Amino acid sequence: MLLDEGWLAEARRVPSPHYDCRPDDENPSLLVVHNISLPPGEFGGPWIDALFTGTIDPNAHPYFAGIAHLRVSAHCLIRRDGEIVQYVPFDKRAWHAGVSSYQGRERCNDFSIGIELEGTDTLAYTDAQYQQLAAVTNALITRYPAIANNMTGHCNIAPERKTDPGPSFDWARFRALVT
Ligand SMILES: C[C@H](N)C(=O)N[C@H](CCC(=O)N[C@@H](CCC[C@@H](N)C(=O)O)C(=O)O)C(=O)O
Ligand SMILES: CC(=O)N[C@H]1[C@@H]2OC[C@@H](O2)[C@@H](O)[C@@H]1O[C@@H](C)C(=O)O
Ligand SMILES: [Zn+2]
Repeated sequence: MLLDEGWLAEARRVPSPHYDCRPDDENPSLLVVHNISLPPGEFGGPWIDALFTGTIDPNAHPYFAGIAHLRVSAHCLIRRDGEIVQYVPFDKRAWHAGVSSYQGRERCNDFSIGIELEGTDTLAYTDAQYQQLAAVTNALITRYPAIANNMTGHCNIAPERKTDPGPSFDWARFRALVT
């Protein structure tokens, strides 16, 4: 698949107010794999889109009140059925990493692209998600060659704060699909 001005040519575009500029409009060089599910352990809601666009109803589930105060986003979500949703163009800074460090460099939001897999640390991701994650990643690598050398989990850049994408994320299968 192709990239069009920072947007996946093939994705549902859900443009989020939750983004700003990368410092000096630097090119991203790191892919951070995440997972997300809202409410925890459940799939298919509107809640992920709502969280990443700042419109979530704090009252729709006991879990939501707590994260309503957050200001977060990711570049893309890949749903259980493989559907790709993009909230932030890749050249812009999404708010997905939080306090983090990679190879000595902090504030990974600055130089990373965040892709969220709908799922949990302990449940297998779907065949569609691996296929689609790979297609997106291959596209990103074409545009930003350094990503080929720099793919990581949120848990690796924020250890003992974050666990996503967890043991369930099969790095071997994923890497085999990439470039
Ligand atoms: C969606 C993502 N996976 C997420 O929820 N994780 C959050 C990611 C949170 C995150 O990036 N905050 C940013 C800033 C948040 C908003 C701020 N720029 C603004 O203008 O309002 C940071 O620390 O620079 C986590 O790890 O704490
Ligand atoms: C424990 C945690 O920090 N919060 C979960 C929760 O679910 C939605 C929102 O709040 C998201 O920030 C999140 O994280 C994970 C798994 C992630 O960063 O991918
Ligand atoms: Zn994460």
